[PDB]
Amino acid sequence: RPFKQRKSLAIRQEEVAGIRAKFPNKIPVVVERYPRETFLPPLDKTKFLVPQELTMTQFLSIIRSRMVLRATEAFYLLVNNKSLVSMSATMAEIYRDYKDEDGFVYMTYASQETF
Repeated sequence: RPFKQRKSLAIRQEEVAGIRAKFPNKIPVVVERYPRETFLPPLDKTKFLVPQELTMTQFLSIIRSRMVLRATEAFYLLVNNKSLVSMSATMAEIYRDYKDEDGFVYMTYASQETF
């Protein structure tokens, strides 16, 4: 039920190819709730097409705005569910350094997580 389970690699790469053509100024991000989260609500969508200049800090607020319940609680946003990245980085910086082989960049949100 993670996105990478629901769609094959070739299907995901084809989706990014169309996104890159139609939305060339945007960064394609897949944001998913950490599968073990008990507090924060799910979002009402998975794919965000965000400006290149938007910061991680700003993006947090966009993700919060898409939660099905308006929870104000802090949460972490983990790139590949494993990299805590600079919160002043832009979405183009994060895409350049952390995009998946499929062409999306993946982030998981959690209110707590142990590695």
